[PDB]
Amino acid sequence: MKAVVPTGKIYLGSPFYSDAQRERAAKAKELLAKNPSIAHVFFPFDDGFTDPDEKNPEIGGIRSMVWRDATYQNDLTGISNATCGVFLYDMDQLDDGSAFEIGFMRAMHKPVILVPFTEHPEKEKKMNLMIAQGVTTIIDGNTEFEKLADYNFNECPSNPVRGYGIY
Amino acid sequence: MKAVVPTGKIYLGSPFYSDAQRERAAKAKELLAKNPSIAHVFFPFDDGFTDPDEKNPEIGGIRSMVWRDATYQNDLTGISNATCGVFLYDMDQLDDGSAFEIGFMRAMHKPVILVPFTEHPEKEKKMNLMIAQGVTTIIDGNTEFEKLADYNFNECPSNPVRGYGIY
Amino acid sequence: MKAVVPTGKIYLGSPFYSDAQRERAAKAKELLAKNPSIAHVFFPFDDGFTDPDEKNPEIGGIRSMVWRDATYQNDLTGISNATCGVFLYDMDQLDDGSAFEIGFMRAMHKPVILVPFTEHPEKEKKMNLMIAQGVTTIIDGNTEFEKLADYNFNECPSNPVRGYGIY
Amino acid sequence: MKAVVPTGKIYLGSPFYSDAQRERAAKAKELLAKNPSIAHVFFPFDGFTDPDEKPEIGGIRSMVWRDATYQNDLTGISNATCGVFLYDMDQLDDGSAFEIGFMRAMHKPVILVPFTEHPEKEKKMNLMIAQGVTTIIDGNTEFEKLADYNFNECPSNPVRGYGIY
Amino acid sequence: MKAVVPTGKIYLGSPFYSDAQRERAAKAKELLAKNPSIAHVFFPFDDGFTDPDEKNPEIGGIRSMVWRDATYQNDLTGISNATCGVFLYDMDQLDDGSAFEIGFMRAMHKPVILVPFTEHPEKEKKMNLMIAQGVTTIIDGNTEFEKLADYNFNECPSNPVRGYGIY
Amino acid sequence: MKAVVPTGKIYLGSPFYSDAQRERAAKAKELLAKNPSIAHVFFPFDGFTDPDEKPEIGGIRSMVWRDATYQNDLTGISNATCGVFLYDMDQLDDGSAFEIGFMRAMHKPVILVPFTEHPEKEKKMNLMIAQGVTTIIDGNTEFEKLADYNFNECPSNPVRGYGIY
Ligand SMILES: Nc1ncnc2c1ncn2[C@H]1C[C@H](O)[C@@H](CO)O1
Ligand SMILES: Nc1ncnc2c1ncn2[C@H]1C[C@H](O)[C@@H](CO)O1
Ligand SMILES: Nc1ncnc2c1ncn2[C@H]1C[C@H](O)[C@@H](CO)O1
Ligand SMILES: Nc1ncnc2c1ncn2[C@H]1C[C@H](O)[C@@H](CO)O1
Ligand SMILES: Nc1ncnc2c1ncn2[C@H]1C[C@H](O)[C@@H](CO)O1
Ligand SMILES: Nc1ncnc2c1ncn2[C@H]1C[C@H](O)[C@@H](CO)O1
Repeated sequence: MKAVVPTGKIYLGSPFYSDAQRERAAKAKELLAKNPSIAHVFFPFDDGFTDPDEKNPEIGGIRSMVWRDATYQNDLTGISNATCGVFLYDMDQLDDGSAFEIGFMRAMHKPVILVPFTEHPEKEKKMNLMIAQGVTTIIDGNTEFEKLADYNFNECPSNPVRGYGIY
Repeated sequence: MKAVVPTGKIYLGSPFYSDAQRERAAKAKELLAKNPSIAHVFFPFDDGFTDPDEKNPEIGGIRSMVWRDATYQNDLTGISNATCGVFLYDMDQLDDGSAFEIGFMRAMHKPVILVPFTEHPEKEKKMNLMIAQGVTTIIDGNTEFEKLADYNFNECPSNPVRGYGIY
Repeated sequence: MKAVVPTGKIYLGSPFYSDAQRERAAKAKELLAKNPSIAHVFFPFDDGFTDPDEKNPEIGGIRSMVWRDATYQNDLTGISNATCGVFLYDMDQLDDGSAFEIGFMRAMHKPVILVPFTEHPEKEKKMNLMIAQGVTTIIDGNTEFEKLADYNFNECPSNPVRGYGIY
Repeated sequence: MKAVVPTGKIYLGSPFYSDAQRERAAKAKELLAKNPSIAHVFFPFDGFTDPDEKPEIGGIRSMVWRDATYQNDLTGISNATCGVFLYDMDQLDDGSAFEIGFMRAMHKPVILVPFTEHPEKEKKMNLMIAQGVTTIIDGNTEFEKLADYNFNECPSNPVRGYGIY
Repeated sequence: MKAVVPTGKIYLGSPFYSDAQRERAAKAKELLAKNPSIAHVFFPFDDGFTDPDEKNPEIGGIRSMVWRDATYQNDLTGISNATCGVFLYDMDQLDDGSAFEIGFMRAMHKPVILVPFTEHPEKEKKMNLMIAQGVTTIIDGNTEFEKLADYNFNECPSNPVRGYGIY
Repeated sequence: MKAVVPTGKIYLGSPFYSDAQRERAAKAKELLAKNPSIAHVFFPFDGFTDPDEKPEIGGIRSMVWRDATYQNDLTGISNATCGVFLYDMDQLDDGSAFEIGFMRAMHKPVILVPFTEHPEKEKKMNLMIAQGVTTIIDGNTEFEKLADYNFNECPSNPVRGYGIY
């Protein structure tokens, strides 16, 4: 039913560093910030943990166990606090980090909104079975990205993946 | 202690095929609506999923796998987002769907408010052990229905089932 | 693939107040006993807890909180130790204890084998959505009871519920 | 990242026996009460009454009271988004430890707020508590950080500087 | 029912370093090794992880994050693999590590066997509510230590804590 | 610590598309088959048949087949005590990653067995995989360790030497 106050706590999962992926993330935030059902949105790449005991932090380099633990935990905490996950899923360059989080969230029985993106719309539509079945709601990033703004995150109505070939 | 904002998110479980069951649900919603500790209430039968590929869907009839998965997931999603469960539990015609849900919620360690209803208030009081022990708070539907309007859903104070024979 | 040793640990859930229910349980045990994939089977009604402080305990009567907690925990313990659930599910007199258990087990992501029994094989086939979608494998009790003797409990191959109307 | 509404739901776990512990809990509540990221705080000692219990604190309690009270706490843990533990380093509270392990098994964040009146002793911590806790806020030197900590996201802060037994 | 092969996988939780505590642990192993229902016993202090990148490992000293992570995980893994936990619980010098594991295991719905030990049998019998309620079976270390040898770990029958004052 | 009977129940997760992947899975099975600590190994590709599916691999599959097959895998994960993932570092398999995250959320141990045919590229790993996995066994240089690894206790071996993106 209608919520008395915003209840949606979003874990915004998404790959980063890549030009198009950052743009998607940025646009996702705007859209979500426009959603009245959202009480909070957590994006893993926003703020980060700084290990004072880490000389020259190499983004993409080895990285200390403390930073790794703290960063990984910040994400698990976001997943823990969240009521649902929204994943800007790159269908051209699959991100195992995001896939990991999708699996983790489904094991917690939390709803997962898949927002698939492809720069090759002409190519065959295929999806790993685990993603196609694990995801509870799909919102095409290429055609329905805007929906993230209207989607009722207080209840996260499901929408099973369909139309994708499965290997 | 006193909450700054309503935090109770209720998964209102209930059978919904008899007139009496739906009337209780209606009444439950009204009472819950008057509780200042509630941020949101989810009732499984309020919306529903529509499978476009499902021709002439009938209730009680063979449903498409897609509709089944979508609908079942909407309930698990409601359970996941909820902080507690409130079950309008029909003691005369046991509902296995509600029982399944109570079990699911308890496995998740979530408090479960049982609200038993019987059209035979004078008959023997017996309850299955799993329900009697599984529920954390009991509010008699026959004589205490109305406290749903005042119960503190921010903390869901416990009230063990007592006075029922166990078989 | 082929297991070096039986690994299937079955939580055999079942009502156990009618003669027909206990006869199915008896039969189920015998069949399960012949399955080489089974390492262990737990039946909730086999042993039992005795509360010394409980004077003249009667079945269906008011039981001590200690007995209730001990007995309920023995079942949750059985569910925890089990790799899968096998429910001799009475379709004529729905058992909420079994339903609660099926829900509990599924919340734990454990496979659940439903073995439906009805004294009216010719009547309508209807099942609650939560049970129909919650169970992972269905083995008709009326006509396929005996495959419990051969089912591979090391892997519990899935067999979705189909052919039942959903209400 | 900025919350539209406070979402932090705190389970304030803590021993409530010595006067010192009672004082810490009192302060914590006051401090948490000023944190704008908190929507609710649950303190287990703010109880259930067994109408059939003819009862002495520390005495034999009825199983009903025991069940109801234990559940009230698990319920608080279930509803909570994170745990804040006024952790007595001098008189170890196994109840609090239990709850910490419980919360972590649920993958929830745990903010450890240790207290020690014996600075003279080597700062040591059980491995399980050291690795289980996700954020540490020294109760003797950083107690006040509870009024500002962002419980909407519970930023991690691994335990360090503590010898592990 | 009777298991076809040993099914009990024990997570043997216990404090260490202390003279009496090591002795208890040593005796526990002997007793358990004599139990036909046990398939495996994991004791956290037996073998350990060696961090090649750890200069002079100080047992009780700071210790690297890698060692801490690996060691902590070895314990969580033992808890994960185990079907039940057996805790040699020191009532004189409370161990929060053990209490942590008890809470962790109960959250996973696994049975927990408490084996309390005290060197001051004359002192008041008291137990924290969380331990007294969380534990599913108590076997007095001081009087029934031997039972660990007969206890059926394939089913872990419960035995609620009683007789202990609760603060 | 010595098991009375093998208790290791392995969920052998892995892509099964390229011939190289098919070869690795084939070897892994053979290797695991010699490990005395293993009681059972589950390989998802060893399938369900939808009698109502009139079916092409890679094509649109019926929802029944999808559900049954996906569940067969979750069932394998549920029954498993640990996961062994023939992790293709060249062509990332999101299915395997999903399963790894799923298993860790269940607190189960995950043995990562990475494979790369491009040693020339900087050994890098997504943080989630690097921190999620509990034990790593290089598939290109330690593949054989699978026949000796003690799956009864799955000893930890944190991921190191991998740049984290
Ligand atoms: N370095 C990192 N800092 C924070 N979060 C990270 C990092 N690497 C992976 N993740 C998680 C969050 C994304 O949803 C997904 C990106 O692959 O997995
Ligand atoms: N057809 C259905 N649509 C939506 N929810 C349903 C359905 N059947 C069962 N349920 C769940 C929700 C109720 O709490 C309870 C009713 O038995 O179990
Ligand atoms: N009195 C009882 N003793 C032991 N187990 C019991 C009891 N009542 C319900 N159960 C559980 C086990 C069955 O699978 C199912 C029977 O309804 O729920
Ligand atoms: N008597 C009690 N009433 C309510 N909660 C209690 C009690 N004893 C222990 N606890 C729980 C809550 C604390 O966080 C911690 C205190 O040891 O464990
Ligand atoms: N240093 C350690 N190595 C291995 N396991 C450890 C360590 N410290 C605590 N534990 C866990 C296991 C015990 O059951 C309990 C002892 O407090 O908590
Ligand atoms: N078509 C399929 N049949 C069975 N299992 C499958 C399928 N696709 C993905 N999986 C799961 C199992 C693998 O570990 C991993 C392969 O990507 O994810």
